[PDB]
Amino acid sequence: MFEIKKICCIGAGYVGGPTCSVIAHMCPEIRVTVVDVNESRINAWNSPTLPIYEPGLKEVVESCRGKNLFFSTNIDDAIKEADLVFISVNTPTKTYGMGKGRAADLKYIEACARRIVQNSNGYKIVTEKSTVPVRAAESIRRIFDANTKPNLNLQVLSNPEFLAEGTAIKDLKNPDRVLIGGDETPEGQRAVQALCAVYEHWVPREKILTTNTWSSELSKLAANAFLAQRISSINSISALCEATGADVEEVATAIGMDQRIGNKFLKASVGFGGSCFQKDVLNLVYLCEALNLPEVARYWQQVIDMNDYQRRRFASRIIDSLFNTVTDKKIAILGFAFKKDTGDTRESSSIYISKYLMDEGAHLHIYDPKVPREQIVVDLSDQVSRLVTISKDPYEACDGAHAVVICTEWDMFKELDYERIHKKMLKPAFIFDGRRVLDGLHNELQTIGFQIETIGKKV
Amino acid sequence: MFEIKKICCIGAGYVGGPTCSVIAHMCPEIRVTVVDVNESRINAWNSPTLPIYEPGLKEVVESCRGKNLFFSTNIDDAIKEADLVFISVNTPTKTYGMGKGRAADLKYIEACARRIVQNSNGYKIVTEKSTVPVRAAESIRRIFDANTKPNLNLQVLSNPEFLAEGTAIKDLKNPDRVLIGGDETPEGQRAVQALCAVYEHWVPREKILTTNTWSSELSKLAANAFLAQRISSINSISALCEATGADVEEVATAIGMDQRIGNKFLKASVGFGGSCFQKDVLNLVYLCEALNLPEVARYWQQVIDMNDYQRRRFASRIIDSLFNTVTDKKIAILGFAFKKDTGDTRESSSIYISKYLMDEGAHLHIYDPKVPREQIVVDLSDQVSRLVTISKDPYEACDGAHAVVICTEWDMFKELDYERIHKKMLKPAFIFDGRRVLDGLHNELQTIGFQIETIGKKV
Amino acid sequence: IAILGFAFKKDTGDTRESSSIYISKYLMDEGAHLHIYDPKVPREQIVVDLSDQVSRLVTISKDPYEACDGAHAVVICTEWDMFKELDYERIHKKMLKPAFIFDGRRVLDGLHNELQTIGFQIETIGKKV
Ligand SMILES: NC(=O)C1=CN([C@@H]2O[C@H](COP(=O)(O)OP(=O)(O)OC[C@H]3O[C@@H](n4cnc5c(N)ncnc54)[C@H](O)[C@@H]3O)[C@@H](O)[C@H]2O)C=CC1
Ligand SMILES: NC(=O)C1=CN([C@@H]2O[C@H](COP(=O)(O)OP(=O)(O)OC[C@H]3O[C@@H](n4cnc5c(N)ncnc54)[C@H](O)[C@@H]3O)[C@@H](O)[C@H]2O)C=CC1
Ligand SMILES: O=c1ccn([C@@H]2O[C@H](COP(=O)(O)OP(=O)(O)O[C@H]3OC[C@@H](O)[C@H](O)[C@H]3O)[C@@H](O)[C@H]2O)c(=O)[nH]1
Ligand SMILES: O=c1ccn([C@@H]2O[C@H](COP(=O)(O)OP(=O)(O)O[C@H]3OC[C@@H](O)[C@H](O)[C@H]3O)[C@@H](O)[C@H]2O)c(=O)[nH]1
Repeated sequence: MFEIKKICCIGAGYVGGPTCSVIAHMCPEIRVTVVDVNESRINAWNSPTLPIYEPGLKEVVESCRGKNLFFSTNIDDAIKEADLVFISVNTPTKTYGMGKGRAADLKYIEACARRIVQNSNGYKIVTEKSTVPVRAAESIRRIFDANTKPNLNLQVLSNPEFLAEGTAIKDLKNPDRVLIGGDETPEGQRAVQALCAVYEHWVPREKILTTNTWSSELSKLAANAFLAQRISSINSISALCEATGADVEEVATAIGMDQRIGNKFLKASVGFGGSCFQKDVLNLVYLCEALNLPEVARYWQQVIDMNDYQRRRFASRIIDSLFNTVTDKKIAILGFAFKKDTGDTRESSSIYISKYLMDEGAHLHIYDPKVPREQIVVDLSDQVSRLVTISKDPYEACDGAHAVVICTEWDMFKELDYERIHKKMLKPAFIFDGRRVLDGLHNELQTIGFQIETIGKKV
Repeated sequence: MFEIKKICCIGAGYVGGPTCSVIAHMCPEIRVTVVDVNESRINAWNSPTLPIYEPGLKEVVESCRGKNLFFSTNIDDAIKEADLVFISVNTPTKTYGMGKGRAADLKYIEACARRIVQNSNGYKIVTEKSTVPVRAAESIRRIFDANTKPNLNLQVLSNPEFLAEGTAIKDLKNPDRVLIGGDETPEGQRAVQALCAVYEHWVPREKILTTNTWSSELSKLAANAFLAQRISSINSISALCEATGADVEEVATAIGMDQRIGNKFLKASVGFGGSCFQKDVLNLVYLCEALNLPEVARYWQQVIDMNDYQRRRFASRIIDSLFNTVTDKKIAILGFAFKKDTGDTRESSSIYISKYLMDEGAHLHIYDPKVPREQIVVDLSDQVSRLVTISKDPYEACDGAHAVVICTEWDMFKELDYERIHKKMLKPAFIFDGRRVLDGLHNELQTIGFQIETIGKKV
Repeated sequence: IAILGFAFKKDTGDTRESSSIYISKYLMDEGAHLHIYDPKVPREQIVVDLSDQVSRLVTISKDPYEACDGAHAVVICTEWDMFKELDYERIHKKMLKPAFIFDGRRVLDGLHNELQTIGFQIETIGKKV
């Protein structure tokens, strides 16, 4: 019966932007307009310097911008003439009220739903696409159900996004699965079927899963948690390794070869970050508490607690090696993004390690090859003026530093000329490898004269 | 240049038996003698009725018993003339003292190590092969180090077993990996190398991992924990599903298609059993406490707690549907083994569900197509005489039963003639599917007139 | 396991609150077969002090050498001067290996190398580990 010719996506961020760019590149006969309230963000999408760093994104966007892909601040007209409307906005964590610091704030999703009613007539498909959807489908539906025009027929779908930042293009093109939730009604099926059509342009039919909206959202919450759990589990083992002279990377390989366990996501680290994982577990915990499932609640909470412990442990290892005093000591922080190949800092372990060292009065010199320097400044908030310097390049940061702390797995960090760094560092020269990037360069670094300490090997 | 011609394995159980049988079948030029103190177990190994049920085991044993595979009670002479000695004995959980209910008792491992010293001269390789090795290598080594003859040279290796009961043959032949731990010394490497040689007869060289003994044992502890954790995680989700009208199997598929998560071991169930998992986690927890890592300890403990909760919940679901009273009510228990395709009941969720129902005064009629009936009796201990009947076949068990409770995923349970059962059950007729075996037969069973309740779903 | 010394200090027969009672009970909860020697504590007192579980695990030794015969470890709880004197080569020959001495009183200070030469694994309060 129905074919999607015009698509509108509200929210031009790390989800909405790339996911739409790819849709446009795969569906040249579809008009894709991505809208936002943030003007300078949209402007940047239209510039040759994109607002987010993501490998292969400049290439995908340029290939079809001004053709079938558009970025505009004109939300109203895009919703008005669109067949499908994506909601890909952020649901920040509530800072006050019940759920403070824990439950997600649906205020922006709601604002979108309202603004869609006000600007729509006829048939439209409204699809919620977030990285961690929390009761989102249901809250849109209740706004639509109450603000009913005649001849207005709005279908609500859930379509969670599985992309991982830094590899968004690769992931969007060859996704592991696509998950679409819709109502179990005649009208619901037709809307689901229509969205599959979009995806079927480049995704195999048996890689597309269709279900009801709630089962869809729950799947994503759980999926995210399982992922987060693996990192926390291996990090836990990393503490055990340091305590008993084993090596987590080795133990990891051995764990990983069980085809029932899989060998991905066992890379122990200073702790997981990003806007997905921590927020997702917290919401799952909160949900369980509200449903009167305290046993489940406290089970998943452990993922967060382990992660917190992982960070705090690594921090006090640095503070220890410096004889529990770092007042007016130059420390280099290499890497601020929550992972490699992005500029995103949301929830980066870097932020936390940094703050711990700041509470010790360390003079921090921070370098990251892609994170905007204003962003580093915002993230560490006064006390910032006295202690923080954003370095132009890594060598400035390490010049006269007592210690070098690696927090993000940027490939460029294996490359640095380490003899040069050692010459101009204060002795004893410490490298703290929170990412396991300097594995294999181990002897060399000791030969040069480094005292070299890494996560999950030899406390 | 060393070559292993004679092998002796102390312990002829679910580990030692099958793992040696397969060694003999793959290495026809090696003499493999499996010894035990239990006489009627050895006798049964030599009979046409083997002491343990395991698919394909009869075929493997018969093909090379008397030719190169021997089962004998004569421990002393087997040790005396062997090049390699396996220790594959049980380490039961301490019932008293520090570690009560938690830490493993190394008493039998020690008895073996002593008995080996007393019966050995020259060069021998001693290899510890257990399903969950706890400080086993180290304890053997301290006995050998102190009881030193001249010309006696005993090498200690760790070689954890990854097989899963019910698929031991398939697993032993195509293992995911083989893990060997030996000392990082000239003498150590030679012994490790010698053991690889045995395995290289049928296992690709790049599927064999070599390391130090401790790193090896820790790997197995961790690996086992990760496995157990998946089951508990999905089980936790199953409670969430039941509370919100989603379906865990569906959710599971969606989680499972993430190639980073893998799709194995997401089969929600009434709770994991067997002699590996619970015992492994407890020892890991205990080890962490002792190493002053409480944060890690309490992280892994959650796996056990969730599992306990999973069982308790399912139990009181049955008691609930029967209006909180089961005094003098006939309930059929289908399945008693901890999993399908074995006779083993060690830690079977069936034991626990059964006891919960016994404390309610239920008359239980238990059927399992492979569990010896004496074993069921031992496992439920007096109160047994008054309440328990071991049924000859499933239909006896369901005759006049208020409810049928499925605890083990035996394939034969989908086959049963369910109209027949429903005719002779008291109404309302309840089926409780703790294994998800009756998925797909859902309407049929409702048509027939069953009230059908299953894990991860709601009525 | 051999327990040498049961009196709460040397040169008395008094056991009231002796650390020996406590060490012994901890080792009993582990199911150790205890052979207890004290040159001045009435045998009956030892029996009262460890209270059934006593019958199965406790033996009051006539002299120290009986106690250490076939023992895995020797535990010294009371600073009786006579304990420095014992013929330790004799004890080690008839102990199960590895032979442990646990010096809870610091009486074997100075005899340290000798005991290691003989082949003991020797651990004491306040040293090493
Ligand atoms: N914002 C936060 O602090 C957090 C958000 N999350 C979640 O994780 C996922 C990440 O999504 P991103 O694309 O990375 O977020 P984002 O913040 O990078 O991009 C969202 C864009 O939506 C725009 N927007 C918000 N409300 C709007 C409205 N009412 N009308 C028009 N535009 C609007 C914002 O201005 C922003 O440019 C989200 O889908 C959300 O589920 C999780 C934790 C924290
Ligand atoms: N038995 C229990 O209750 C528990 C055992 N475990 C663990 O499960 C793992 C799997 O091993 P299985 O083959 O399933 O156990 P098993 O008990 O089925 O086989 C071990 C065999 O070793 C024999 N044996 C024991 N001590 C011996 C000795 N000192 N000398 C000679 N023979 C001796 C026993 O007679 C027994 O038949 C074990 O390696 C152990 O780590 C964990 C928790 C509980
Ligand atoms: O093995 C690992 C993997 C990841 N991490 C760290 O944990 C964080 C997780 O980042 P991811 O690589 O999972 O990617 P993202 O956080 O950008 O996206 C993640 O949530 C959004 C979902 O769409 C993706 O399915 C999920 O992977 C990063 O800091 C990463 O470096 C580890 O410390 N160890
Ligand atoms: O999805 C699952 C998988 C497994 N399980 C349960 O977990 C228990 C053990 O299952 P397994 O397949 O692991 O059988 P085992 O316990 O004998 O083997 C396990 O322990 C020993 C190790 O060598 C093996 O690698 C490990 O699989 C059973 O109760 C099984 O039903 C689930 O409940 N759900």
